[PDB]
Amino acid sequence: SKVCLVCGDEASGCHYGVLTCGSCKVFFKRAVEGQHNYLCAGRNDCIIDKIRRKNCPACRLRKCLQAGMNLGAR
Amino acid sequence: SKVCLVCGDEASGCHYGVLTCGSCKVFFKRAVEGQHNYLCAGRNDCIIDKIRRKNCPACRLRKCLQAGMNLGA
DNA sequence: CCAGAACAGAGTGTTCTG
DNA sequence: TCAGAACACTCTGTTCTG
Ligand SMILES: [Zn+2]
Ligand SMILES: [Zn+2]
Ligand SMILES: [Zn+2]
Ligand SMILES: [Zn+2]
Repeated sequence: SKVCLVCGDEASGCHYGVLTCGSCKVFFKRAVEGQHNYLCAGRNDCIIDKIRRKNCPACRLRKCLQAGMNLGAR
Repeated sequence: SKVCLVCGDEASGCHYGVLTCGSCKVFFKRAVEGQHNYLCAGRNDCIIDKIRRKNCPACRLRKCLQAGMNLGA
């Protein structure tokens, strides 16, 4: 059974280039195209799992990017 | 004017014993009375300010309590 | 002035569709 | 196969009332 490379939850398939859960899929699209105040309250090392993924959108987006998510050819 | 001792925002008065903004007032009553599953994603030192106070309710609650907030006062 | 109620929003996560 | 739309919810924050 397949696991999200970002938050560890159960993954539906490959989204924006990366094996991810549905919530990480849509969070990534929204973060890149949106305007948000995202600032880590930590050390930019926050644990991102299902229970805590809402805690630090800044670390979550970082994980999306470092995993290689992208919206396609520029 | 005066600053919230929890998140640093603009303080609306003395709530539950501590100089506090309005958001932190109701966050605290909800946190102490209800049931949540707050879990720190960090090292339990998270920065609590207006920009980030939503990030870590657990660190926020610890900070409210360390400041001396209580539903009795 | 302050506590609690009432009211409203941000951000999130799911179901549905082709 | 995966991307997008759009509703429903959770926690949150502000205005209102006593
Ligand atoms: Zn995920
Ligand atoms: Zn973080
Ligand atoms: Zn505050
Ligand atoms: Zn924390």
